[PDB]
Amino acid sequence: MLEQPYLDLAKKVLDEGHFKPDITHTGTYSIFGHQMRFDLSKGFPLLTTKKVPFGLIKSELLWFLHGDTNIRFLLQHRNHIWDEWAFEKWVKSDEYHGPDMTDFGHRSQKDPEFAAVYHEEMAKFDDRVLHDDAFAAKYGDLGLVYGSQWRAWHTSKGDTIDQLGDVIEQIKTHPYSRTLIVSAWNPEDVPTMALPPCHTLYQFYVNDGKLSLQLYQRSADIFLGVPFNIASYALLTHLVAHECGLEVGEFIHTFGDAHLYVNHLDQIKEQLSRTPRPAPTLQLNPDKHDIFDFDMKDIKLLNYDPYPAIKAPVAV
Amino acid sequence: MLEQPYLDLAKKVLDEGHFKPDITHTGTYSIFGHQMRFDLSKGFPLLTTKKVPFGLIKSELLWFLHGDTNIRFLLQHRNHIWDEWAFEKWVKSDEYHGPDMTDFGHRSQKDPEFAAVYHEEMAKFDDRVLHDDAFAAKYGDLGLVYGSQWRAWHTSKGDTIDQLGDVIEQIKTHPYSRTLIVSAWNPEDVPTMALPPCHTLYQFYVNDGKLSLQLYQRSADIFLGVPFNIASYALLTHLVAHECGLEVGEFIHTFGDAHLYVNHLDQIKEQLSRTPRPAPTLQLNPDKHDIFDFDMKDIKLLNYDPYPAIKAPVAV
Ligand SMILES: O=c1ccn([C@H]2C[C@H](O)[C@@H](COP(=O)(O)O)O2)c(=O)[nH]1
Ligand SMILES: O=c1ccn([C@H]2C[C@H](O)[C@@H](COP(=O)(O)O)O2)c(=O)[nH]1
Ligand SMILES: [K+]
Ligand SMILES: [K+]
Repeated sequence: MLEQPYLDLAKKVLDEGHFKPDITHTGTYSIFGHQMRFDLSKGFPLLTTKKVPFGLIKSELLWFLHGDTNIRFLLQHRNHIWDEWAFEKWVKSDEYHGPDMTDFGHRSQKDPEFAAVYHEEMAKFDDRVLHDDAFAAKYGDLGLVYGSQWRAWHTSKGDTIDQLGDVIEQIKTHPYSRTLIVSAWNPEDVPTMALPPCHTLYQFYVNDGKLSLQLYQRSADIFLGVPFNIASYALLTHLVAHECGLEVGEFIHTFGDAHLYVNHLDQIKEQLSRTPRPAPTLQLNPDKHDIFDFDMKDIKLLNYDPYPAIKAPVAV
Repeated sequence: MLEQPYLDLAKKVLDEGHFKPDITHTGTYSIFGHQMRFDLSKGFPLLTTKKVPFGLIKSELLWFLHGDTNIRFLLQHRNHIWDEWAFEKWVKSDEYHGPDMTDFGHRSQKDPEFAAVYHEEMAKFDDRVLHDDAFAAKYGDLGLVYGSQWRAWHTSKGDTIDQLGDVIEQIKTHPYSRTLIVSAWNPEDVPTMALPPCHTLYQFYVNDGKLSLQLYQRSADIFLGVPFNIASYALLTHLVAHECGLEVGEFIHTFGDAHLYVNHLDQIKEQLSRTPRPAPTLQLNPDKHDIFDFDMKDIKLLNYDPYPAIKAPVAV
């Protein structure tokens, strides 16, 4: 089965990952240096042993594609993946007139009462971003995110580089180029960033008219993050291949530090007892080919019949 | 004694059940409309007048709980309860290259030679499911079983409903809800199903911090099926109450057509001559509370000292 590589990764970490403590000491078992590969000709690698909200990866990807870095687009599609990073700034500012909200993501978990005040301040925030263009342009704009790194890489000459756009062009004119790389790691920004890019860089490759992609991920949460990550870049490979008129190749996922948070031990073990089902099939709108102008309705997934969703504590 | 209700049921059917013929005419004595109730505060209702393999009900329940519908999990725990339903499809297919196997469950009993060929084809099948992920995903998946009905009820909108999960949530937030019901009867599937759900539906109820459960069973084999059925739902009541932090209430078993196969007449009479012993006590792992991630070791039974096991012909 297609998802086997991910299940194998889980096993290896379980019985070979060594205990390493991270910033918050949730605790992790980890390995360093790993590579899985998925053949997109067999099916889309969306985990079947656990339901994964594809809508969330579809809108988040489009968000990056448009070179957007403003939360508003996400909220318009009910995608609250990036909220806390934006909300963080709204709290740590001059106009914020409310409860402390300091260490919210942590205090909430350790307090069923704070989880409510925080839940509301967040709700109000999301609303203001959704209707106050000025508030949106100020607290909704994340600035340095994948959308701007991929498509608005700032140069020392005050200009902007559309890395993705250019590479898709180089794919069409120079298919056998060994320099078809998009990077999200900028040394001058990384040391100030709240969250330096996890998905450091990716390289495209063409052969026999098939397009493959390799992704180097410097850090990965195996239980929570990876299932989203696999689908995201498997989707990109399909889209970029749609625009370039190529047939799908392989998705190679390379890992630096792949870890399993000690608090997700039983959820993963449970998932492992599950037997994979046949993979779903993706279907991209044939009439539209400018992937930059793609919409939610343009990407269609089929025959995805997963197991129940597993609930786990987002380590922090 | 706790199990008395079951013994009373046996008596009533013996001297009041009327002869009704079923599909295969094994023959049955039956009544329609019956209700027994067990107070789980007195002990776990596992029959003592006849040894019942608790391991089988424990793994079969967990199987449902995980929303699993693939035989493989069962075999991994030596549970061959669901085999024949899966094996049936393996035989009635295109890849099957072996003996007829038609009407196997019947021909076997009427032929000590077929019971051997069938016994082997079955053995090979169980092995392939245990090691061939592709074979497992194809012939091991039962599809419409309690695991998927309870936790993956398919909607007309191509989505899935986690009935159990949602109800456990409603129990925690709305304890006095009169709509805490999980149903396994879907009118659009029932007419095609090989075996429409026996355990039609069950309702939870909270009062005085105690959780009770009522189970409506449309059909029940009194000698063979019922002892397994009582324990199964008495176990569920304990688990769901463990997650919800409630104390145990009662298990109410409601029957539609409760029958005794004419071929089990002497085995039940024999069992009736037996005097019940004190009921065993259940003990759930205190550290783990997410019943969906429970394991065989998490559920412990104590002081179960039954009489010898009674052997009877599984009517077919
Ligand atoms: O889509 C994502 C985003 C993040 N991470 C995880 C990796 C780490 O668990 C944490 C980031 O920690 P640092 O590497 O920044 O220290 O988030 C993923 O696996 N997938
Ligand atoms: O755990 C179970 C499963 C099935 N049955 C019995 C009820 C009937 O004897 C037979 C099903 O017959 P129908 O109701 O489908 O016709 O299996 C039980 O009592 N307990
Ligand atoms: K770089
Ligand atoms: K129903």
